[PDB]
Amino acid sequence: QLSEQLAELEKRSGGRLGVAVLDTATGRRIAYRGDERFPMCSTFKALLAAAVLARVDQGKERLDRRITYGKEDLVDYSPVTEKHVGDGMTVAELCEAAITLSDNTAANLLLEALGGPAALTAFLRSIGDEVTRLDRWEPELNEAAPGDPRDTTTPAAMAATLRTLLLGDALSPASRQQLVDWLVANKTGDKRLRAGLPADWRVGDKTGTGGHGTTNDIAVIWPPGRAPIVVTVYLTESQVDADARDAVIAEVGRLVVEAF
Repeated sequence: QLSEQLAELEKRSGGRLGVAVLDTATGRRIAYRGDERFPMCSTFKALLAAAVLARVDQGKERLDRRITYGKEDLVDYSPVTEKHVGDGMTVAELCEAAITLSDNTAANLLLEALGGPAALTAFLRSIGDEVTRLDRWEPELNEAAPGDPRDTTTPAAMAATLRTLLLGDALSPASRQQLVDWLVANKTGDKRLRAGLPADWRVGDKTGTGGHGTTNDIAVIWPPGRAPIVVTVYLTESQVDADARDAVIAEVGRLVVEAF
């Protein structure tokens, strides 16, 4: 039934909609275009922060290490990093900026510390994700051209990878909890999945927005009294306006509430 409702929603969206719902209470998975590729845009930043924390767990990085940079490093939409060209920022501060405000420069600085898009992709392969790929830096990775496999995931692969990192044991308990805290404190997602959920549901999410009418949101959700549910939502090639695309993702949130 959720599957059939998602197909009707896709018609309303004017584009191509991909959704995966992974219920950790039961291991049940629901998907719509779950194995098709979609542009990640800034949803990749959640994976990026995870890869940095994996290095912290191994003793190869420190949360309090300070990274310095200049005006020449700034790309557009850098609300936090632009305020600190003078003093630099710690690794923790960059993770938080990248997740909670989608700071683009913070993402590039963290990517450079990792070894670049190829290093992030290699980390994903090492944890069993054979599908997701990062190829470019900010801001070009948000092009979101139809038929281009660069910088894409599938809704099912992204949901499995999030489950492993956020809820499994690939990260240490301190790293998992810190990453979840950053997602819960996200400031950019109020009009998307969150708009479709009751106030008492705990939700951590990361949005993405890009070219060709692309609007995404990935989330881990704890309904009251329950084990959590991972939801990934990718919408692209959409011909309705940006506010209507947000409303589409909020309606996916409402469908999930009805279903669980």
